[PDB]
Amino acid sequence: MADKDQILADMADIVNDITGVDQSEVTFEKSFVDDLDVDSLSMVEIIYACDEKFGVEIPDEESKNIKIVGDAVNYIIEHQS
Repeated sequence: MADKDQILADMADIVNDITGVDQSEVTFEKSFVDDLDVDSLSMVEIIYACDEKFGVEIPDEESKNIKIVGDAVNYIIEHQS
């Protein structure tokens, strides 16, 4: 049971696992791309980890929407429970 805050703890891991961005560095206000250095591959890999780790399949529509933690994480918690 991971809440949106937990999505950042869990995402902190994935993020630190793919981009290596810090658990501390994954706040609710960091742009994935600009602040969490998330390139298309970073988000693609994250989307993969997210789809498996959280059961959250981010379609191209979501992946492009997911540019900041607020969108990414809110989406992850959207399907998380």
